[PDB]
Amino acid sequence: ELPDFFQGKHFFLYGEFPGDERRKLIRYVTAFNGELEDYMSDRVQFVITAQEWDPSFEEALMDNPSLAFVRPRWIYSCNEKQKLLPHQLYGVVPQ
Amino acid sequence: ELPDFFQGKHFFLYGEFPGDERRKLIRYVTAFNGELEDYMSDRVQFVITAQEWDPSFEEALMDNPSLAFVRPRWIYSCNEKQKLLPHQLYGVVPQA
Repeated sequence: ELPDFFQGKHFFLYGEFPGDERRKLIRYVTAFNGELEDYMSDRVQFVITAQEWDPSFEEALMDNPSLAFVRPRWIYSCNEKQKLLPHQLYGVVPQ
Repeated sequence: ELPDFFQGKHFFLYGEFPGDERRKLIRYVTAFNGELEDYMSDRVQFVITAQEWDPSFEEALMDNPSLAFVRPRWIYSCNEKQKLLPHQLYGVVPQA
């Protein structure tokens, strides 16, 4: 049956995604009981982005210290393993 | 009085640091009421490293999901600003 290891986690897909990769990311997050937000807020816990570190990311953190910025490969890898993998292995950082 | 914005936070300095950087990192963590762990454990919350991502980091995460891996510049920057800055601004991730 369908796994739900994303349960209780709020996602926000940020920026541009090629093709319909946004559609497939929405599907995997939804399938595993994650919750997608239409707008960025303090209720967001994971920002999924294919773009590199944005000056706005630091602004979002000043109100949401627990916020995590992760690559789309985290969602895929969680699907490959059918298991919640650490977001730290796919994080986005200012370099 | 001494500031204590590192209070309740457990650090672990991983790997080699050049010269005496390890001692000054220990100094700033200790001065601001942080606590160093001599070895990795469930108690560790922040792994400070200047080197590449280690294969052991992943195994530490499977028992400790909240683990954060940060660069030494985070310790300096919090000293420069005299305030706890977000670790995400100096985070470390696997490469290549």
